[PDB]
Amino acid sequence: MKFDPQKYRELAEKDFEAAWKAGKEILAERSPNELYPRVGFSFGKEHPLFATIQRLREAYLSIGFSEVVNPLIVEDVHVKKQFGREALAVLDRCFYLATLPKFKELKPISSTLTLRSHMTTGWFITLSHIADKLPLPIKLFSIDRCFRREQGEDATRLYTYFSASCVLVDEELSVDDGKAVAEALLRQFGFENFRFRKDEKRSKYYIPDTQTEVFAFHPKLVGSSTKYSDGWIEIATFGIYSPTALAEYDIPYPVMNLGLGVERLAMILYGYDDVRKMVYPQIHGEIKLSDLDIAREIKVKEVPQTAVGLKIAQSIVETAEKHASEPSPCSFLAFEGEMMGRNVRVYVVEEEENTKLCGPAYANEVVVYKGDIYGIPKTKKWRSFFEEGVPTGIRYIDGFAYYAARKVEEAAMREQEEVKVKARIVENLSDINLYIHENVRRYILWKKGKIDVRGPLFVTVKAEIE
Amino acid sequence: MKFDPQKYRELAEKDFEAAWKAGKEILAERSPNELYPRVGFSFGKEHPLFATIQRLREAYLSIGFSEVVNPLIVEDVHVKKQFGREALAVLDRCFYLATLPKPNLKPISSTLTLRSHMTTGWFITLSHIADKLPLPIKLFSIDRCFRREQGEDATRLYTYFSASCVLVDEELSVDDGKAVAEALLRQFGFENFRFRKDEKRSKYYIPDTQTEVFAFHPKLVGSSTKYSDGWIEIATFGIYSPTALAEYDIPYPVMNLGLGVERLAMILYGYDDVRKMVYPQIHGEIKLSDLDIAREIKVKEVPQTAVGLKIAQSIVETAEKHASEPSPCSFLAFEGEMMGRNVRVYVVEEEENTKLCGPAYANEVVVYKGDIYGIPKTKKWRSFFEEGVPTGIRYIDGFAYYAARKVEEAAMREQEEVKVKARIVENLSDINLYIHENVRRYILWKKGKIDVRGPLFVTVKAEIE
Amino acid sequence: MKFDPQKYRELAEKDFEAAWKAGKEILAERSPNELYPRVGFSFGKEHPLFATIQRLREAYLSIGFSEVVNPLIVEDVHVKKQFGREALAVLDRCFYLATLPKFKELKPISSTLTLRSHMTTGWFITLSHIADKLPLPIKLFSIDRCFRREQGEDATRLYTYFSASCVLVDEELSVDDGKAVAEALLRQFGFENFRFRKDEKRSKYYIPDTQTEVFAFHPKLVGSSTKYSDGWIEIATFGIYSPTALAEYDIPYPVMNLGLGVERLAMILYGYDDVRKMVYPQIHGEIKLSDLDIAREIKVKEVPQTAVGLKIAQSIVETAEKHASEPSPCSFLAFEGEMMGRNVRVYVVEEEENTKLCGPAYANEVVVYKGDIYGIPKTKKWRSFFEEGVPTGIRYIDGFAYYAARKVEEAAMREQEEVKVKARIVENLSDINLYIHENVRRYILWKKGKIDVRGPLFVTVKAEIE
Amino acid sequence: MKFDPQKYRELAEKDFEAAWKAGKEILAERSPNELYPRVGFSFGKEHPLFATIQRLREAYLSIGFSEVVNPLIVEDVHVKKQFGREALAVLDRCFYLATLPKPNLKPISSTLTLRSHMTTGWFITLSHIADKLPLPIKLFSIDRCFRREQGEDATRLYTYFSASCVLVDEELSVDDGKAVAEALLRQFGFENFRFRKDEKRSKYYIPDTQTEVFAFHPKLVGSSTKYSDGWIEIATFGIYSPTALAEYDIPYPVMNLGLGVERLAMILYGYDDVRKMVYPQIHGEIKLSDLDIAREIKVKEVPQTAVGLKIAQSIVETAEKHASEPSPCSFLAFEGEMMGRNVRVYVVEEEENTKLCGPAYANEVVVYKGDIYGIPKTKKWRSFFEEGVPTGIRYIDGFAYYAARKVEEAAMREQEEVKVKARIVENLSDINLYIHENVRRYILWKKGKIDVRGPLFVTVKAEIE
RNA sequence: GCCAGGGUGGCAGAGGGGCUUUGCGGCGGACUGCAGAUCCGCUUUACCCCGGUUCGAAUCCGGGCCCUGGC
RNA sequence: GCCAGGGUGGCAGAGGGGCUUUGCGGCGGACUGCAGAUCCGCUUUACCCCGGUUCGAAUCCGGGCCCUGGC
Repeated sequence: MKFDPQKYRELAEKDFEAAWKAGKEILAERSPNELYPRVGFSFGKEHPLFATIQRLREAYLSIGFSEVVNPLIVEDVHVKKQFGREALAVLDRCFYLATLPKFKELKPISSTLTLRSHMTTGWFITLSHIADKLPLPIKLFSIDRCFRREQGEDATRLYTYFSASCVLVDEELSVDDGKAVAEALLRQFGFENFRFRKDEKRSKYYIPDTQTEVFAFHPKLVGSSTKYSDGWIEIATFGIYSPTALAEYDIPYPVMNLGLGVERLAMILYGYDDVRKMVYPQIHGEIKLSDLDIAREIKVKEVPQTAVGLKIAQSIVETAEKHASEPSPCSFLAFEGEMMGRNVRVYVVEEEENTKLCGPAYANEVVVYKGDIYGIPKTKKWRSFFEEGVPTGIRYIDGFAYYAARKVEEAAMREQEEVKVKARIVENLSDINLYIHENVRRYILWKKGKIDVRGPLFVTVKAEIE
Repeated sequence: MKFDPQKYRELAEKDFEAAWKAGKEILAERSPNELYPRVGFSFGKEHPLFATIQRLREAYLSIGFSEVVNPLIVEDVHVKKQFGREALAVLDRCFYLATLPKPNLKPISSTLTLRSHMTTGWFITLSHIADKLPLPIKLFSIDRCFRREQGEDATRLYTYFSASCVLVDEELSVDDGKAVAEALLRQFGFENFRFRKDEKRSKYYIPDTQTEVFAFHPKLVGSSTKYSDGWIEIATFGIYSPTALAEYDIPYPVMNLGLGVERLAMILYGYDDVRKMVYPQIHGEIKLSDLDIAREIKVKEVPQTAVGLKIAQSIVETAEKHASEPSPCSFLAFEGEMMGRNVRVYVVEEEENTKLCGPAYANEVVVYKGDIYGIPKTKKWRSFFEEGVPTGIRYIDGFAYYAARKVEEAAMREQEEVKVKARIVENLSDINLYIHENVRRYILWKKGKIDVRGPLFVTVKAEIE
Repeated sequence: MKFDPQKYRELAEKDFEAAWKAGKEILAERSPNELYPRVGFSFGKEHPLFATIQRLREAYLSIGFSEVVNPLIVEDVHVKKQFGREALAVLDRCFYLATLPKFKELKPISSTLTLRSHMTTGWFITLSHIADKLPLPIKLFSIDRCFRREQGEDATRLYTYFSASCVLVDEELSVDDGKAVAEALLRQFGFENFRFRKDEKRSKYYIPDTQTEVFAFHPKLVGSSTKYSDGWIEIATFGIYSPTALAEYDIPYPVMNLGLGVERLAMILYGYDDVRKMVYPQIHGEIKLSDLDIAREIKVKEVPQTAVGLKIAQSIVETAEKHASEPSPCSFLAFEGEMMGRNVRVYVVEEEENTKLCGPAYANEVVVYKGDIYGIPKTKKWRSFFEEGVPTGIRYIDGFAYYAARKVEEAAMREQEEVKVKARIVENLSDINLYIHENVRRYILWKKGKIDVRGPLFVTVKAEIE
Repeated sequence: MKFDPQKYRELAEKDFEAAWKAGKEILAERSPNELYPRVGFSFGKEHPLFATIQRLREAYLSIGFSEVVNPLIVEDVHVKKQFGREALAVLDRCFYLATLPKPNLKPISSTLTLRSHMTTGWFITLSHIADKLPLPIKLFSIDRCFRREQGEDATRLYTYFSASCVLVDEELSVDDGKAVAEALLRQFGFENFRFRKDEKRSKYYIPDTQTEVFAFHPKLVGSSTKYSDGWIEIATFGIYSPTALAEYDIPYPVMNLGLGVERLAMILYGYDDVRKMVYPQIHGEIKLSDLDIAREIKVKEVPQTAVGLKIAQSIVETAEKHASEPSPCSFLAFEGEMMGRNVRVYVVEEEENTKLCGPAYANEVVVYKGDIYGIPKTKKWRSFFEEGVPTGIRYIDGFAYYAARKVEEAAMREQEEVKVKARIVENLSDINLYIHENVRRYILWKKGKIDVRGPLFVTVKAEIE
């Protein structure tokens, strides 16, 4: 609550300790669902692919390459100009844009247009307009989507993917330029060593013998459940465009092209093994809450609506903790004072005999651990659950005590003169006045986790209002 | 050059002042083409589309939304499940993927479509989580979409970027959309918002929730465009219709807001034509600055010898003061030895009535607004000299280097005497300067001009002993 | 509210239009304080200094310099080693660290320790440990705080400040290296042209004649209320460290040092003219809300707590708009239905005669504009206010109507049989059932802005419950 | 090299296959020191402290807090207004600023102090806004603080970075602090939190609000440190006491959370000693990789002529197969002309019983774990060859270049015959290789070794006609 | 840094060795009023900081800052 | 891509031309019970996709995918 600067200055200057100890008055007194972990700020997370793409952007930028957007939709006449005869085997792995003619009848009519199968198809077009018109060397990059049909599968390969590519245009170029660029780039993503082998594919658009495959060594990978056990993985490729191809676009200068698969680099930088689970987690049921998250989701259902009632609840737990061993039958006044224009007396009791006030589980605490919600007691048997899971800070009596106080509160509204609520055996969270949204309940089942809140609460509260 | 600390330590515990002035001996002596601005670092420049995308990724994150990647390639049955009746239409604006049959031709269409808007992918994505994650759910995604519009590029482009988000919760209203729109747009500097109901009342959104958002950005008022009052339509949103949602087993309202990246990036980076902003190479937008072109203007022939330079420096020297003398006359500029052969360097003129040096000997090469000029440093030209970039190379300079190098060629061939002249400058070559074919080919393309002319009329004589 | 996937699928497949038009049921019906602009998400803004420092970090990184932290607290023996005799005039502008000896007695005892007056004092120390031990050239930078007492002022200069400095260590160096580096850096912050003049200060730690001052041309500045009218401003300096100084630390190689004032570059990149107002806005009363922000802060005080009551309020405005011209006296039933276990009749009226039901301002709307809150009517006289300020979307009758409905709601609780609330003349927001937090009210006064909500509302509501 | 498109266009409309194989003529022919890894780009690496600061600036922004700059230099009366009684103490840990009096000496202290914690600056900053801005107010600041601790650097450092925030509102509790702590720490990968009351109950926070926050980070379990169970104290917070607040006319509770950057950055980047993480130069942490040192191993003398190379390539060639032949013997490696003078190049050996080439002629120079080795490619060495970086230069190579260049020196001096030998390699020089003084001085400093040894025993004979 | 007029209450604005403005504005309040009102009550009695002069200084003097007509 | 055993309900698990498992689990419910229970009710009657065989296929055949003992 707010307070008075002057009053506190004038009292603190005379009796500082008083003022200080009094500061407590300005703090908010919280009802159960307003207490950490039940309260929390949140923040947006970012997807591993896009994190990687942005990193890659900064990687190429820092080594002097400039950003560019190449043509994505291209007349397949360009694959023919770039591959020669091999051209027809490349277009078999491509997609053609088809449209709908000018109702329920209509059917897609293919066209000549394609969706680039790789950044190269467009580098040519883009380079043709500026290779002889810009100061040399020209260093450009583009990280963007491409398409390539893959044996009609999502498992053998996704249909779309990102390629982080670049091009170096200079008068004098050797394969040592791709190597120099491959290293200056990967070394920023943590790789420490590199090996370059010649690609047996020897593609028509690359000067023969320049098409190199690049292997990098990454620490994170060493001793990994994968095959990249030794830390080495093929992470990129490159070459020097053929003059035959450059001609078809009238490019007079030699051009080094080095590109890389973004999906794979993300899998490495963020620890994934299944490309599809990495980019499409939701769709592949790869969702997950943390114990912390689930604990925050366990809420108290019935809660006293009066400052008086909160006290009443406090008192029932207060006096239940003390006299939790008084053999039955007994009774104690937990709270007496007035609420809602009338005096009230609330008592903790046990009617049955040959036992004690509170059952042997009244003090059990609800704690989340490795995905399940347990209703357990702080025993040297549940040490791990309490030291590793996250304790909700609610015990059976706590949940009950709030139930009770809400009841006696409702009574003193319905004018009634007496109300006595009692808890017997606990089968589930409901019996402890504790709930969780229907979505969290489904996440838990979907995830094959359990709710295990059971026990002998046997706690009774008698109230008499006037 | 490297030095010795003790030397300087003691060499100055004695007399500081001289030790200090001595330091200059450690500085590199630069030959003409190793001098600013002919030397410089460069760096990557990013593209405005992508910068904007990134700015949006951050803008969505700072307001709670987590990033997701939505299905791009989709069976057209999804568009049918989401639009219902009007679906027949909607599909005429999408593309379908076709493929070449494995002959033992013509591409054979399939039932797969490229998403025309992000919504097609959102329902799919949400069906796996909307019932198992704590509410609210706030997801977003800036990604590519494909749309055929008539079949023109001035109308719109085939591919574009959508920056959109979904907001799953138990109780939503058109107000949640407005709130989000503001939180996101305020971060790009928009100051005021106005919402209006979008007439097209699409069937995928609850009736009357589809809203069009207008925003006032200060950059825009005064705009050489029609956003002159500063307002512009920049986004749209709606709450999905349970008709569509129910098709995916999503049991809660879902707000969907989205905004076109291209329009935003054009506002932010100041572009008027989308295709010029996105594909500036393909649309002739290449652009070197003045400082960049100056950087490219180099001295063609330079003296390799240490004395080769001390020479041209003198040729340029004496001919600077005695440039005015009348013809004929001749001053001795240099004398010493190179390639182990003592020589004498002379600045001269033979003809009569004229003078030693033409009147353009001290004209400096300077770049301004894309053109390379060769002009004298007169008040008539201050603007060019003070807002353009002066190459630092004058007509004599360009020359004195060609001279001092031609004598170095005399000594190499045992020869005994050589005399190279200089009269009328019709260009850069004539002044011993060049620019690489690509920058020349650039200056042409950008319809720019080189104007290096003038009366140099300065001759050099030297004979190697 | 949530809904049923199956029920909606099975009805939409048969009668799509029905389902669709029915979708409206799942939308939340909002009470007045839950309507935009009264609702809004927010986000953290960043300070111009730190934005700039981070930009500068990326600027040096992209041009191949590496990050370093230099010594900030230094034995003044280092100024003596670096400046020679000029050393004592440099330490007069410095701060010495003083401590408190080992109560109320105690007094600070100076020491030999200083707080670097510039990044240079520390570059020497840092460079001594690695100039001969690392591959050449060495490119390092550091953007960090420095101190320099300035004639006992905050106006003539702040005592602390950031310096974004760097060093180039190579065997061969000329002043053309500082120029090349000054440009590759500034060109990233938008400057397009540069001029370098020799600094008359000719400082002892720089090889004579190398200490260059750097002037850059920036567009943003052209035609500016400043002196940088022409777009040129001195933005950095540089030099080549003296061998005399390098020796004192045993540095054998030549070193180029170029640094820059971060505060000034921020002022340019974010449009400020007073350094102190830029870094310490709060302290200099430079705070500010937007009309949008203030509009969001105008809340409705008394609000119906029953779905029934919201309707009642809706009806009073409903029937007040229609019959707002019926000469007095008159009366109309606005709403009749039951609320809280009893039937209720609410009427709009005017008891006085020779006028009409509603006053001539009942429809005035509260709109924020250029900082003041106005209670005005959509007249071709207030076009600008409505087209430029931000309309709250609340008019006198709206605020009142909610008051009323809350009253009749309270009545039907106190069992009462009749209640009649009436609005006469409006002097302020209070009279329209509209408030603003005490802080926003103070911001408005502090900012010298006004609240101008006046007018003849004269609206009456009679209710009769049973 | 540049080429002609028509040439290749037609030159292949005829026979593609050959036009393709022809392209290789456009590739640059690289001399030894222009080959990978002797060539490479480099780039700036950022410092872990500053990266962490930046990561925190983002972390605070994504949770609502706006950035502010707080007063650093402050009159000690503020510490007195905020701590009250215990203020006497608190000031003994701060520094005071002293200055030299303008003689017509010793520094004269003033009453100004460098802030030891961020709180000293927060009250000042908040007094101007806590009553005039809409609540809540959420501010933060990652900046420098000064603190004397005993007078040791192993204990703590004099300066450090504080990442802190304030949260002004009408109703706060210890819960707001925990919530914020989680929102901020979760973004650095901490998964579980435990809060405990800080015993020191400082007077600037309401009694019993001062909390110590412990967080579980997965990197930390297994930790070669004592955070082995993964938990660590990483931040602290409290709600200010109105005793302090009232001194500034702030009428609302204020939550203050703060966390040390240095500890966080050490966790994130894996450092055990703060001063080694912050000042790695001053504490000998310089570190070149293997690939970086390989890059620095260069061929000292290289043949300038085009044929100068075609030569050494052959010297290296024939001596590769016929390396095994017994002594004496002699093979003709090259014959053609350079500097316009036909010559013959021979690989030979005179002595007896031995062989042409020593047995270490094919030893490759490779870098591994900081040391430069000269070893043969045997299974005994795979680990070195497969995890280190092979310079690509073998003993003969290093040599054949020295040879082919010594004959180029024979032709330059009109001479007619020269013969250079090669026996026992005691090092890098002996194999015609060098590393710059700085990398050598580095390898020493990092107590690393160079091991270039072996029986080369290979001699070259050639006579220029 | 050199000559000079000067630093008054939230804004404004005269003034002047002791009491002393005034306007705007504000906030509290009253009203049979159908439009931006009317009226009563309201300040921390305000005159930068350090010295001097005096019984007394915002008013006088010295200095030091703070705006300037400035060189 | 080549040989072969094969793809059963949320998990598990036999089976087999028509009816047909079963265990775990779940959810709904009852209880005088002081600790993780007891009992009644509960499935979309489940057997990948396209053809064939048949009056009838999850059960038979051909093909196509999906795990494999694989070359």
